Amino acid sequence: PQPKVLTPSRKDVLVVTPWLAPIVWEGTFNIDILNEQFRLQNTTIGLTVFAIKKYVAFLKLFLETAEKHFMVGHRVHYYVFTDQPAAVPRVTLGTGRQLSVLEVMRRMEMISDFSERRFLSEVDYLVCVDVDMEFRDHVGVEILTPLFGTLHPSFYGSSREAFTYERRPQSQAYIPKDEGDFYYMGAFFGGSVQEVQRLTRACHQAMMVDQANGIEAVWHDESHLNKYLLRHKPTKVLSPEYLWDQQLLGWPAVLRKLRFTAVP
Amino acid sequence: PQPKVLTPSRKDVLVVTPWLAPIVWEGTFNIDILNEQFRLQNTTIGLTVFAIKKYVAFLKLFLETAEKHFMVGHRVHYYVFTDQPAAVPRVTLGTGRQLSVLEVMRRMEMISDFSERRFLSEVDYLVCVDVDMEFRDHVGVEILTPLFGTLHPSFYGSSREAFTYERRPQSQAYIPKDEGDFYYMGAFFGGSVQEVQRLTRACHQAMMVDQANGIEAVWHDESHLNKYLLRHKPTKVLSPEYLWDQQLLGWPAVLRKLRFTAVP
Ligand SMILES: O=c1ccn([C@@H]2O[C@H](COP(=O)(O)OP(=O)(O)O)[C@@H](O)[C@H]2O)c(=O)[nH]1
Ligand SMILES: O=c1ccn([C@@H]2O[C@H](COP(=O)(O)OP(=O)(O)O)[C@@H](O)[C@H]2O)c(=O)[nH]1
Repeated sequence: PQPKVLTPSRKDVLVVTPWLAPIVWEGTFNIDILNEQFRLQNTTIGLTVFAIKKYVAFLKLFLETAEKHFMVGHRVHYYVFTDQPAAVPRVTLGTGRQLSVLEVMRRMEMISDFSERRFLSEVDYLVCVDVDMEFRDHVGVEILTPLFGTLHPSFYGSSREAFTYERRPQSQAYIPKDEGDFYYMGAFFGGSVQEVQRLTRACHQAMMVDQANGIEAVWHDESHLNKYLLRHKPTKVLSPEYLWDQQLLGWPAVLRKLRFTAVP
Repeated sequence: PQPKVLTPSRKDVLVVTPWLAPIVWEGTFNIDILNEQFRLQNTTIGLTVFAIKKYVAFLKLFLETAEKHFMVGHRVHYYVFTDQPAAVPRVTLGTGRQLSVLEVMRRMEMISDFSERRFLSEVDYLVCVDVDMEFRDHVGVEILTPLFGTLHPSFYGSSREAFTYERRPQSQAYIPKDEGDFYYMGAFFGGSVQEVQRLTRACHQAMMVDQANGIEAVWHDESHLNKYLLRHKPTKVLSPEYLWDQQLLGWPAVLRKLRFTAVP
């Protein structure tokens, strides 16, 4: 179809940030056009996931649903970080899709180390998510951009003084009470390999300083992620369609699709 | 202020294309944030303008108004292409701003040649406009992106079969009747130096082929510009606030600012 300049793509939600980064909601994008632009570059997407201790139990559904909904038609490489390589279930993968097992403050440190490895040279973007989740609907190249965060589903409706940023000024994650654009969740972020290198390195180095000063930020790496994305603004922001909990929050009308949701 | 996820930045216009490029309207951007991000990189903007024959008469107002409204606070280098160097008026410039005179199918060919010169090595973005115009209001770094076009003020409300694309299939500028996103005007386009190299080279090479085949596209380089931007989609699109004619079109309510307008 033809975009119509005089008709809003959505009349109920903000679809662009004040720094002109798209906020990704159903009805904002034509997936056919995006798929073509990304296929033209033979894009490869790395997906990182941690499954430590009892969390290995979530991988089977996480992977099977990824195969149905995540970047289908594109090249995908899953990187599973685990303390149990033998517990990784053997999930059949579509063509162009691969999985590697990496045996293991941790997430940022580890992604930062892995992100700098030469075997990542084929990969174009990295997407970093929680494992206690399942895909229910399309998650595709509409998310891909140099740097993106995701709105925490519990705060997208909130004002900034209510955001659980780190408020102690001795913490590297410190954000003053009248500062802040959005509250991003540490459960889904990513960007090009270079931007994810920069982000995870910055968060890891900041946390190290906090540790050397006897402070642990209130929400741990998520606090440092919010500090980083305040100072280095994401080039796309994912709407809560991309990170949801239907048991705790239902299915409000503003969410036309629930794409990637908590497992009960 | 704080962006509010549940409140549209505009309820009367489309603010993002179906490929997630921002469409730049007043109320979509916080200029303070954009100015800071661009100052952090010490951005230099080149502005190209042609003033041939009687058109040299428009430079004095074009330049004086540019100095009031165009990229103020950033580094700017005007490139005036003229058959009359002595007719270039001597306009006083703000700090960080410079002007060069270049003595002269033409616009694309010439920008393409100039855009590949090494003396452009300081410049980060190129903006290419008509000279029979004046700035009335802010035109700033909100436009800057790898590739942008501007909606032709006469067609932003139209359907695509009404767009004056080149319709003969022997022309390189050929666009089929059920294809097309927008009709862009050849009076205001730009992007990073590299994307403007690519665009002007493509349009110039396409026109050369049309000439070698005894065809002139209906709207000349604007036809080839539309063909190029159909196949290589702009990363921002400027709303008609950025290219207007108040004598012919008035001041409709959807235009909250008239930034860059035709001289009567
Ligand atoms: O014992 C654990 C605790 C956490 N995690 C990983 O760290 C993420 C964050 O924990 P939860 O998912 O427990 O955190 P929120 O994402 O903080 O609910 C999980 O998704 C897993 O990917 C893990 O693998 N094993
Ligand atoms: O004799 C001419 C004709 C055109 N132009 C340049 O080419 C642009 C396009 O012409 P007009 O402005 O006459 O074209 P539209 O932009 O086609 O009205 C002008 O803005 C000038 O920048 C010029 O300098 N001298």
